[PDB]
Amino acid sequence: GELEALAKKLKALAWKLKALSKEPSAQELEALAQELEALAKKLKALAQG
Amino acid sequence: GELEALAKKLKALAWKLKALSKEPSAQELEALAQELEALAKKLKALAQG
Repeated sequence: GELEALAKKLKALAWKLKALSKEPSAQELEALAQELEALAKKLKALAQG
Repeated sequence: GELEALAKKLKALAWKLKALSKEPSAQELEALAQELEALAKKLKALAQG
């Protein structure tokens, strides 16, 4: 369900980070970092719900 | 480098979440949520560094 969709976004983000590791800079990294934090907040809400 | 190692942990976490979506419960989910937050904090530090 919604967790299946979130696992997809997390697999997409791991791929962003694999690419980022060959083309790094602060902006993109702190960008992906905040993407993970948003997904973690959604997961937390599903845990509470 | 260290970013290559982190991309590996993120691909591992996406796999945890894919499995979790068929066997969910609050503990494990809030567990994985805090795992993402720790990885995001490491990424942020690399961005700053």
